[PDB]
Amino acid sequence: QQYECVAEIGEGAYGKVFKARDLKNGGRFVALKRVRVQTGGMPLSTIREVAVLRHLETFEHPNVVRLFDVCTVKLTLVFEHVDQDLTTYLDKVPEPGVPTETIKDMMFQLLRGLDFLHSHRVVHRDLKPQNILVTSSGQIKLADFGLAVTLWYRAPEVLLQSSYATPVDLWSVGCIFAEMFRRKPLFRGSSDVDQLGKILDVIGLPGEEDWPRDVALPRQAFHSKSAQPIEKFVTDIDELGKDLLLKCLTFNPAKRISAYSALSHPYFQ
Ligand SMILES: CCN1CC2(C1)CN(c1ccc(Nc3ncc(F)c(-c4cnn5c4[C@H](C)CCCC5)n3)nc1)C2
Repeated sequence: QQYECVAEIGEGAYGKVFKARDLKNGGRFVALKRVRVQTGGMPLSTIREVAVLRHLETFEHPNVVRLFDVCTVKLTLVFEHVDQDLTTYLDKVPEPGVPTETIKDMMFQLLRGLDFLHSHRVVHRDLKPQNILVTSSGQIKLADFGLAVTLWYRAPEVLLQSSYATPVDLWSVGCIFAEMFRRKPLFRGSSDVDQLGKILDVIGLPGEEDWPRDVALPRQAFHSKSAQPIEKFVTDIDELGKDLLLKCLTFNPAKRISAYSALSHPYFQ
């Protein structure tokens, strides 16, 4: 065999990720993701999703994890190995937290890799610090995308089950943006209705025209009254970071800022 697994990195709905030894490339560390596929025979939606992943590899974007090899048997993906994710970085950073300019750089690399995905019509749909990898040199690399439970980073339209477009990932970016300063999740709910309730306690109840129609939860189901200043939960944030954070934490996904427009925000000057 060409690879040799040495440890398990994690398992879940994505599959099972292993830390492996690239026996034919000098023994470098790699990440093997095995995923079973119900053959009949392989589903066309899975074959098409792999072609998009190899096409996205041709660009070799620095803010997405590298795809080295693809093997078949039921489906093994060989990615470059990153030593830690975002949670491990936030847990190990000394006091009083992440440097202010380090947050700006990591948020910029996050938006670059996300804009690269949205430019090719790819929605991450599950952006969270657990799948945001931090290179030993400090680079941000996105992982676990393109292949089809914490609700703390779900967009309001996902909790309401209405729309699932690219603004879904920008809401998660806002939740991660606040967690940069807080080093603890901003909206930490225990259910679908609980997560949406703690969201509306901060950003306030949106207008009746902003609430999606033909959803189970109506606007009257929540009495969250008014909004609160964001600097109460996210201390040490500046004016430019506050304006960018609020444009990501917009209820209406149509009024939410895009990853492309977020790259040109005055916060990155
Ligand atoms: C406290 C103990 N916990 C175990 C853990 C902290 C070690 N900490 C971690 C994460 C990623 C990697 N390294 C890596 N390198 C390349 C990759 F491509 C991937 C990858 C690809 N897909 N996914 C992953 C990860 C398992 C993240 C979850 C989404 C699924 N991971 N090492 C360590 C998770």
